[PDB]
Amino acid sequence: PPVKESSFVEKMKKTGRNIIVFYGSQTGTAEEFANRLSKDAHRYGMRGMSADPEEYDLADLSSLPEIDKSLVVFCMATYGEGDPTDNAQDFYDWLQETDVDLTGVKFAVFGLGNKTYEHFNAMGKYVDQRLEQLGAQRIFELGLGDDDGNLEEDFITWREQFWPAVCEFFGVEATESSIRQYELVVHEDMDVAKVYTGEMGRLKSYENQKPPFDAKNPFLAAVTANRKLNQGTERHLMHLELDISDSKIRYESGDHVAVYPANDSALVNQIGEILGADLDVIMSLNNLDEESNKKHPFPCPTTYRTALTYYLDITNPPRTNVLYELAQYASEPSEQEHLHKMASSSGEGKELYLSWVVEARRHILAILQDYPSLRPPIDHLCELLPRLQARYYSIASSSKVHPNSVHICAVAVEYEAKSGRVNKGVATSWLRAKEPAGRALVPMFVRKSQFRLPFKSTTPVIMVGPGTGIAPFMGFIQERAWLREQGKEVGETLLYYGCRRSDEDYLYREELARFHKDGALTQLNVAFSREQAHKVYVQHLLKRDREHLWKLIHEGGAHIYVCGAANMAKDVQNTFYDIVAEFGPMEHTQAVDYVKKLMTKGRYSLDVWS
Ligand SMILES: Cc1cc2nc3c(=O)[nH]c(=O)nc-3n(C[C@H](O)[C@H](O)[C@H](O)COP(=O)(O)OP(=O)(O)OC[C@H]3O[C@@H](n4cnc5c(N)ncnc54)[C@H](O)[C@@H]3O)c2cc1C
Ligand SMILES: Cc1cc2nc3c(=O)[nH]c(=O)nc-3n(C[C@H](O)[C@H](O)[C@H](O)COP(=O)(O)O)c2cc1C
Ligand SMILES: Nc1ncnc2c1ncn2[C@@H]1O[C@H](CO)[C@@H](O)[C@H]1OP(=O)(O)O
Repeated sequence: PPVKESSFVEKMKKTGRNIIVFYGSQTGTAEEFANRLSKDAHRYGMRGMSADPEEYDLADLSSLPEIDKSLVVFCMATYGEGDPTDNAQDFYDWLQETDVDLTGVKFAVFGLGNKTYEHFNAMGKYVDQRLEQLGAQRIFELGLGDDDGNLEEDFITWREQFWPAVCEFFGVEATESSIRQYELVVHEDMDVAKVYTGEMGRLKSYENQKPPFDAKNPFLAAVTANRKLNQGTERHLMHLELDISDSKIRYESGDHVAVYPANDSALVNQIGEILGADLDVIMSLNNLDEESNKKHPFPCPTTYRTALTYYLDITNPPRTNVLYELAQYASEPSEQEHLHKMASSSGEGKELYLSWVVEARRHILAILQDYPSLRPPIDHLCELLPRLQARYYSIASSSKVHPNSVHICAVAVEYEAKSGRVNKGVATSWLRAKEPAGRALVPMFVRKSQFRLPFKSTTPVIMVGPGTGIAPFMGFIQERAWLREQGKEVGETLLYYGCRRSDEDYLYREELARFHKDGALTQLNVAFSREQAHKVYVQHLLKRDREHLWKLIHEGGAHIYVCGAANMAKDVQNTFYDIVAEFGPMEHTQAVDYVKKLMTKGRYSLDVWS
């Protein structure tokens, strides 16, 4: 519970703003859109601002009508089980319990979601419906951006109709030109001590480690083990062990660990080199809006090298607004036109953006090379690029067995992009290079989750996790094996695992063998998808054991667990539908419902990513 800021409406009256855009973001996307809509206001004769709903008290909404033509927009993303982002929790809870009258309040909502999840854009739908219930009036249709297809285009399309509608309603009109959020200040005699070198929180935070640790103050865990898990060479699957000794950090199997990686130093040098810039200049980007709490786009003062290395996203396909602001720096007319046309909501521009940038997975350097006429000043490129995000990983260990260590199970990302070059995953390439024992350190923190073992050690457990999904279950199994070692009475523990071949990527083959032999694993059912002509998937095994699984489900009150990358989860879900439908019996419909009831009742947990 942080100390809230004073009334945002009052802050709006002072700074002469009529529109405010809050963001429910966790990975930074929502925030990105919020900031974009906020600036937009200016091109329509209005002034706006974006804000973190956590730092404010949304009850002040009822005072928004005090401002003429005032308007409020919410860019909210959803997380696991249609839940709000951590930073939208206060607002969510408030909407639930409040009875405040929002008469005269004009609002609009854009939801960031992903059609593959159960509760698609639940947060958005809820905010949009709740505000109308409290008596506020919708000024524009609810937006349903789908990250499965292309969220960016969903935002453009929505946005392209949003502003005209706002103008129409408030009787305003168009006016643009390039505007910078920050101002460059080159520091010359800057004492080193006052220069950020990659820390996230306070100056020298990574060196002077003082608890508690978290996203703002990550703990640098030393890598004590980094081994290759797969036997073959098709891909690289590694096992890392981070030592959290004296971190006073607690965790449970099923939780996630987040890490702050470093971009590929050569990729960084090249961006600098090709821009003809000196990545070693010490500078600061100071907000030209002396009112905003966001003093800088990222920790300052610091160097461009450090910025591009630890604070900036330099590998993900740039969004239309970035390519739009950059077109101004392409001396070649044709290249300026393409970059400029990227933000179209249809036609050749949209197509070009979709295939040549997105489908092509062209990162910022690639575009600079494939458009040699584009040479933006380094300082402006840093204001435009998004913030490098922490990457999450399901802890592959139990604290009951490994309280001072956090395990990670991951497959290094490296692929051939249609863009012509070989793209490398940021966090994984970085993790792969971490050699134990010059102490390989990894800035990280733990995030609690709702993917947990059952409370009663007797409850049956069904773990479905193909490929790397086997990650959280390695901790589950250790812990369960541990419960049997501690004389506790443990119910059946079944693992439904999958890989291509037992001689290629059969993860933890030995360990898993140990547990089965010692009885920790009641069943070790493994589906090798490529050892025969047809695919043998984990769900094929669930179908095979329908009779038994049903007995554990319907009578043993067993808990179902699904992990993996993200199509797979759906298949597994339908298999459970058909299992229940045949053994109930019952229609497909009452089956889907049965399995759905199990999810709400906490007996079917999901942990799928990307
Ligand atoms: C909750 C949660 C738990 C997770 N748990 C784990 C885990 O336990 N183990 C694990 O291995 N991962 C896990 N992840 C995934 C992890 O967070 C990262 O997404 C993954 O490690 C890749 O990150 P990176 O920085 O290495 O690569 P990035 O730089 O993040 O690149 C990732 C992007 O590469 C692109 N890409 C990948 N392959 C291709 C391709 N061949 N063609 C075109 N584009 C492609 C995709 O857009 C993908 O999003 C989890 C994710 C979440 C959210
Ligand atoms: C762990 C996790 C859980 C998610 N759960 C949901 C969900 O329940 N419903 C949904 O529509 N989208 C879900 N998504 C997708 C996000 O809503 C979507 O990627 C959004 O663009 C993220 O925005 P942000 O970067 O601003 O947080 C999830 C993503 C992750 C990583
Ligand atoms: N739809 C699906 N359902 C269950 N497993 C799947 C799946 N699609 C792929 N897999 C398997 O997930 C495992 C880890 O990536 C691999 O064995 C992969 O098999 P495949 O690669 O031969 O299709």
